[PDB]
Amino acid sequence: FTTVDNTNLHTQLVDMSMTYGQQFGPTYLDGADVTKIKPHVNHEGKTFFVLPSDDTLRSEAFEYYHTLDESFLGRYMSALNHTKKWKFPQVGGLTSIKWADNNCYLSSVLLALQQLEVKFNAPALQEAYYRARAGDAANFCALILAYSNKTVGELGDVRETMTHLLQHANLESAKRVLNVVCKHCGQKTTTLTGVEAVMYMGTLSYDNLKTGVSIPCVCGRDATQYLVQQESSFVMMSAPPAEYKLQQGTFLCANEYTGNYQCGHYTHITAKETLYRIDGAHLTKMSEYKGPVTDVFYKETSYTT
Ligand SMILES: C[C@H](c1cccc2ccccc12)N1CCC(C(=O)NCc2ccc(F)cc2)CC1
Ligand SMILES: [Zn+2]
Repeated sequence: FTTVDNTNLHTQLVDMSMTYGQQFGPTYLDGADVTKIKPHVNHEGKTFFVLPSDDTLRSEAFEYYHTLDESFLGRYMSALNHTKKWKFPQVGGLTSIKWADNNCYLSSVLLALQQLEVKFNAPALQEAYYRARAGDAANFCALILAYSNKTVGELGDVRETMTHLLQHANLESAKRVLNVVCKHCGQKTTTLTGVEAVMYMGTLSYDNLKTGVSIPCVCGRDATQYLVQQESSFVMMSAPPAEYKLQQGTFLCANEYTGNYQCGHYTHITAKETLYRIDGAHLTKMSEYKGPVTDVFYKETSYTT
């Protein structure tokens, strides 16, 4: 029994002589890489993981994971070896992660997804996510790491991570139209789809984007950008961390980042009855917040001006 998706098993008969690596190529088993080891006296009838050695495992790996990256399953396994050892407490109603291995940023990603009307197209993601929502999150965390080419123990950036993951999200009907202006110039309409329809870097305030947001121009004096139309279930506003005040009823959730670029700490802020700050296993409550915020999520259905 080999498998690359844990859904389709492929019965195989083993030889005393060689190691799995010999007969199967790169191999695994319950995380325990068993590539260069031989058959047992007990656990035959075992399901093994394997590299798409052949046209059919390749095809099943792709349909499940929606990736052609030959290194993916290996990196995924390695991460799973650590994440399956993580704790995943329910905090303010949501699955979150006990701090370990600089998993901060994954903790914020996971808490924020649980609040967005979002679906994944890769079956591995859809499934792993459903289980994470029920508090079984190791696979899902290890998939996040693998899909964004990070390893356990690195600190990571939440915005970059969402970038990789939302590429695998159902954005197929998301649309964003922005008007651009230059009062020593004319007026340019732009339409954005996929990830950039929901993800904006340059201000934390969705209103600001509605009423116009500025930056140094390309002809003499500054140019403006404003939102003429939005279609999606949410939007994510990001900016380098800056002192910013979050009020109840104004936003859905947010991330704070304290530190510098190289090293620092994320916590997650969500507004229910009141504002909550989730710091892995830890929860605190507050009526209002002013701190270094870097991502703010807003709820949406259809906006037009
Ligand atoms: C939110 C924050 C951020 C985003 C954009 C601009 C920023 C400017 C200053 C400080 C943080 C900024 N992020 C910056 C990168 C952080 C990170 O992954 N650090 C690990 C690392 C370690 C060594 C490096 F040389 C560079 C990065 C994770 C979060
Ligand atoms: Zn101009």
